[PDB]
Amino acid sequence: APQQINDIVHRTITPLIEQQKIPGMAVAVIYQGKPYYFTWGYADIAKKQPVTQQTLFELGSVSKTFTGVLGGDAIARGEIKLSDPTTKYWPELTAKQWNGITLLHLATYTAGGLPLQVPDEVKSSSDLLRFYQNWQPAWAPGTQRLYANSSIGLFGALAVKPSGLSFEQAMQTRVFQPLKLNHTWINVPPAEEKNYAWGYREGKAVHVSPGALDAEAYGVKSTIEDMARWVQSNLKPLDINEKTLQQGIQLAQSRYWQTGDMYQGLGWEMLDWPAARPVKAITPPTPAVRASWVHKTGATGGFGSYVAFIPEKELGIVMLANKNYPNPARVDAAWQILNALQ
Repeated sequence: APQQINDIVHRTITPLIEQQKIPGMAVAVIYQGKPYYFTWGYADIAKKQPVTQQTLFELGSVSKTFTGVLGGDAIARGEIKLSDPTTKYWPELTAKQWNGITLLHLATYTAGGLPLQVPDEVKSSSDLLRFYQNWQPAWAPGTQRLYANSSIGLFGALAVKPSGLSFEQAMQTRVFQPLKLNHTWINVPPAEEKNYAWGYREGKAVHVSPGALDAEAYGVKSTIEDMARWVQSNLKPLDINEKTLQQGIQLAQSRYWQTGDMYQGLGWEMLDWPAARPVKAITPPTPAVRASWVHKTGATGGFGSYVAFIPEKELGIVMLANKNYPNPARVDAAWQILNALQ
């Protein structure tokens, strides 16, 4: 790799790994459309397995960018519309609070305060229906943003109903395969277990536990190579052959709401380049802006991830670690690296 990239990355990440006591890490920098990989440490401390370009990390909430793009693809296929009421896809949602709550609200966390997590008690299909029927919003839809897994998670489950495919099957078929993300999974197959890093929480090895709507909100596991590919796809959707996927990617980066300096897309969040929050509606949504800092932070009990890219510079970065460490430290490192190469 160019010495400039090699230098800025190592000088930035080595100290980071030291200060945060991160067991293992993988980083990919996309510079002018080409990826450069870097790895440090262990994927498995006890078995002394090193982190490699083939190691699988839990992406946590970064998984929402996939859900957002799959949703955008379904819109491009004409299978759903973001302006559609939630009940059009789940007739059983008869409780009055759902009137006026659309797929856009679910996808962008503006439904009126859906909770961050789906309760652990919710297992079956009926348990989930009950959870949403009994939920009482604190606000009218489209007025406040409250980041939530139960919100985008529902959007994901409903967005694939018309296709008749399960969520995982729709993701594999419409997103993973076409983009050649052959090492990205919702459920890690026994064949890939040798590459599945352990997460570490308080020194204990851990893997994300199963939960309702986990696939849609925080369940994708991927390698640094596939994530770099995911970033290249999102940097240049126009280079994607599948028409609906190309549009779906563009749709996920459109600006639907503004809260301060941040704009909410579908999964992705953006800021111009270079916690209940009231939001201003962008009417109509602004189509993906090239001069943006597009990003998403993610975590699980044992992992921490970050993705950020700047379309107009053909520049991007992906950071995957098997320790959930402070978001500001992630963003700080990412900014040092991209600013330097910017």
